[PDB]
Amino acid sequence: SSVVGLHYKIGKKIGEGSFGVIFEGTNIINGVPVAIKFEPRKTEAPQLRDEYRTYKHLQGCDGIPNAYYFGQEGLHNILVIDLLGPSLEDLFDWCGRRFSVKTVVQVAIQMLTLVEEVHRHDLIYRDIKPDNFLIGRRGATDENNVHLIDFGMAKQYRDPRTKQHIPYREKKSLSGTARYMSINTHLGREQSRRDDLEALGHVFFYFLRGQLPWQGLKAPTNKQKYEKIGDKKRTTPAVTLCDGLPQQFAEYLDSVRSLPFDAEPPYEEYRMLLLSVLDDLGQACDGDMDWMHLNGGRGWDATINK
Ligand SMILES: [Cl-]
Repeated sequence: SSVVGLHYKIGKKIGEGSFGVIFEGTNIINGVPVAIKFEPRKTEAPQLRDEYRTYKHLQGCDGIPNAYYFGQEGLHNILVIDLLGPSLEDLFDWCGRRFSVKTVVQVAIQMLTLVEEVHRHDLIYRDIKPDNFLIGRRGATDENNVHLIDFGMAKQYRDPRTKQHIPYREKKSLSGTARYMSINTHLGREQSRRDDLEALGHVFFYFLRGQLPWQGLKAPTNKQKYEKIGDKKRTTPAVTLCDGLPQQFAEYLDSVRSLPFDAEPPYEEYRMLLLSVLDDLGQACDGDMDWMHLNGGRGWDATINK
């Protein structure tokens, strides 16, 4: 039968692999587009139901999609959420694998705002990467605004009522993708708010430079490869990353790398820091992004770009 969750008809597939399947969908009551996340029921990595709960806790926060339904159907588990646009990694590719300073600053402060609100709801993200930051859809009011999806690695870092930080521990298994993960994550340390921020600084340099100096490294195994990547992150000073770039980005990475384990980061201080880049270069934070000039001004095309 075409319809799951009583009201959500399944359309084209937009992703397959370990995430069971992800589909396009439409609400059969109002026609609004949704994304249908299927997950095999009896599997060794059950994660969807908690991702639905996380969306419900973060419900209403701007930039976080709504969760409309979760339940059992067949031998699959379904999460229906707002369908959104391409990831920042997609637009990165289409923009020639480089964002200009204006776009990076504007995108950064929205990522700082999203992650902040996540922290306000007592959770750390722990999977920061450009592939999990999506823009809206054509014609929508939030078309070129940054969103945050995929919360399967979100963990509670403080008690919601007492606001008391989790204990510091070590010797944990390496969590996330090695290109953006913080240095503390490489060393197997318990993550916190600071690590979500340090991973953003890595993403910011990845947008500005088009690559990171610890990409394309070789090693016999993945354990040794993750260590070589972690090794160059500590060998490479923030100023060398920021070569020919506004030093506020090096200043940002250094300041969040120095944050104590339980310290609350000065989010607005970081946003003002990156905003002062635009004042230094005589630019305005008006919302104009690089991808809004693709294809002659049209935007991004489904079969040329992707
Ligand atoms: Cl090994």
